[PDB]
Amino acid sequence: ATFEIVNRCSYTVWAAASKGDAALDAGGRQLNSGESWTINVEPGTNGGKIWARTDCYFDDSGSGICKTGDCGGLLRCKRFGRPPTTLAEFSLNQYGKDYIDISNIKGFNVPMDFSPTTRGCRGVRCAADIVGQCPAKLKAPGGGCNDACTVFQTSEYCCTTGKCGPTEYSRFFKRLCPDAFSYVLDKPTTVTCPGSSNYRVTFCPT
Ligand SMILES: [K+]
Ligand SMILES: [K+]
Ligand SMILES: [K+]
Ligand SMILES: [K+]
Repeated sequence: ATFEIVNRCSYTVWAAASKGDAALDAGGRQLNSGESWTINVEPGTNGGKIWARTDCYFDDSGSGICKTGDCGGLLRCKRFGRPPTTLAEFSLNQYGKDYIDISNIKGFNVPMDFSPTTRGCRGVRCAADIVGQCPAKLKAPGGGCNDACTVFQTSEYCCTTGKCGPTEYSRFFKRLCPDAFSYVLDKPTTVTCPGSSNYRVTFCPT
């Protein structure tokens, strides 16, 4: 499966792609404003994520830091990113279909559209100004809008028991972005696509 990753932001981002225990494709690349990067993701990939990182510095070797979504200081992510991170999430070729969503469960850093480039399902989008409207207690000094689990580390925000309800904080995310997961047990906003669909992730789509 191909994913075209497109940075429409006025600022540089460092795209990242991982399934948590490994890179997808090269795992990360710089995208200047306007640039497109196409990756190939193995069929059957389960629990993959794509995200943007902001304000990154890398050396020679591909090692450094980012202020949002840093993945163990690698340019080329092999692991998931440090919140806050708006997340494009996908599982491919799961009993005949693909499943995509956007999640704010790990907070929000960059607005995003995640859409098929092939037939037979809708895209999803979270492109509201969550960072600008972020509740004060969730603002990350580093940049972005943290989720409540990240900030407060409670069973209720993190849904540790698998028992949790929506919260004042999750409802903020949901209000701004109805079509993205706002907490672990949110009413799913997952879209079913044909197996082996292809996709475009667009940062700052509007
Ligand atoms: K169709
Ligand atoms: K869309
Ligand atoms: K709400
Ligand atoms: K779910």
